[PDB]
Amino acid sequence: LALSLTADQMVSALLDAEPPILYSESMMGLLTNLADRELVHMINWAKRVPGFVDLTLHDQVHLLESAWLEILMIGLVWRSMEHPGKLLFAPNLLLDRNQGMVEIFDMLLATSSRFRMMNLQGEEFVCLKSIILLNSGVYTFTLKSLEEKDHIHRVLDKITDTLIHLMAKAGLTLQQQHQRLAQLLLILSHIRHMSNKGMEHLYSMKSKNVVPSYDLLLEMLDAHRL
Amino acid sequence: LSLTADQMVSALLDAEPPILYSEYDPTRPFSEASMMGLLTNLADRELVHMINWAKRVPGFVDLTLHDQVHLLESAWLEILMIGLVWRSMEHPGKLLFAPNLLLDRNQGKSVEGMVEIFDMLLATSSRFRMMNLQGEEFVCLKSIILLNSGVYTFTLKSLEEKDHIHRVLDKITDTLIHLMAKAGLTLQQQHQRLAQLLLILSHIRHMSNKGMEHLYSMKSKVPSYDLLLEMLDAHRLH
Ligand SMILES: CNCCOc1ccc([C@@H]2c3ccc(O)cc3CC3(CC3)N2C(=O)c2ccccc2)cc1
Ligand SMILES: CNCCOc1ccc([C@@H]2c3ccc(O)cc3CC3(CC3)N2C(=O)c2ccccc2)cc1
Repeated sequence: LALSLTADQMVSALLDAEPPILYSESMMGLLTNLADRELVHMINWAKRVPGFVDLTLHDQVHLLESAWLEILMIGLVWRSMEHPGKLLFAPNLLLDRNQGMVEIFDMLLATSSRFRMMNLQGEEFVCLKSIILLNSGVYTFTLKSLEEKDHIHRVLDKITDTLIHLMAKAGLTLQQQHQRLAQLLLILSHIRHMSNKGMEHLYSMKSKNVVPSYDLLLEMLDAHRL
Repeated sequence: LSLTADQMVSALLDAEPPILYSEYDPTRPFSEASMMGLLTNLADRELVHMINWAKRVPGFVDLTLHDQVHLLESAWLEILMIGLVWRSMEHPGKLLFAPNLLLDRNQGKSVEGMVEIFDMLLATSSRFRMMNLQGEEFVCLKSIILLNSGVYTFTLKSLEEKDHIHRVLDKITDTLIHLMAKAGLTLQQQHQRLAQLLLILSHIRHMSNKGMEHLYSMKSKVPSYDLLLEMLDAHRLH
């Protein structure tokens, strides 16, 4: 029944689901602590993305495993759009590139500058986040699994429809619509690249719970009791 | 920037590199021990053609040589992989590295970390199959990889280059949409398919980063920036 929402309904649901902005509480201890607290809010947000909770819990966890760092990154880029040259990790934690860290830092700044140049809108941003959640694990998962992937692709199609709808209501021509859609989805591959480097770094720590476990994510999802 | 969509597709089709073979060296028969050497030599020969292909992607040679090399340094493995996936599309469960080098997953299990990447490639091939990806779409996607993968990791000249690259990417988008419009897809089907194709590029980037990790774990003597520049920096004496 999530696949029966109108585009306007999809947008409203996604705007209403947005997580709060957290505050920060060693720069790296601070950033780890912030990320760890944001994760919980991200899960609550994921559960409100239309179509997401129709998946099995097992598949919801896999999608969160694959997507969470990309989702933290795109949130950071969004918060940082109005702060050229700086990254707004939290309202009390604005860092510039002077504060292997600088490479990712510079890439995030470039992404934030690209969003600024494009005049990325909030309604577009929340569609892009939902695409990351559904797309980032869809290629790295039986009859049941195939049905799940099929559902994922149907939801992704509806989000594409919603993005085009937003662009059309903003007065873009059909050409500008498809050009903008393409520009936004190409940025997602850069966001994937940044996440890949950060995940490589986390795994290299060989430290039990630095990468959120399946069990931790599952606990956060707070499964029904029946 | 002046080309029509039809002329863009024709240029990209005309620029396509050939399908290369693995060596037929009777002194070097295929085995698990020789496999990496055969695959490295194949990749090395493909890279030479890839350089000459890139120079034929409309808009690419308008860039500085320095920026051309950066784009190739950032894209070459993705381009090698998407070509592999394309060659494998019609062979479920196999990777067609060359017509005489068709491997299955159990042959992948020879090396550490190789089967994981192998399965990601197979999944991409399966997705191409499900979408019934067309050759004209494939050549558009490969050019997008070339222009997009390095554009976010690059002065007034740099601003002009990035503007140019974004204009060329926009023309390839127009070209992809035109291919689907000519075929008869509805507008809704056109936007849905464009998005489906472009989302696959995130997966290809992911695979490229895993593959880079794997190649570096080989501890052999990856094309360097200096090496790619030597290859792209052609003279005009021919
Ligand atoms: C999950 N438990 C284990 C910790 O994983 C962590 C996850 C994220 C981060 C932060 C963080 C925090 C909040 C945010 O909203 C976004 C980010 C982004 C990020 C990865 C880019 N990061 C950094 O520090 C960073 C690194 C190098 C260059 C610039 C920034 C820290 C640790
Ligand atoms: C570039 N200079 C030095 C060469 O580095 C090389 C570049 C490419 C490869 C092959 C190769 C060859 C041709 C092709 O078209 C594609 C590929 C794909 C690939 C990169 C993923 N590869 C592997 O073996 C591999 C590994 C794990 C899983 C599956 C495949 C070997 C070495």
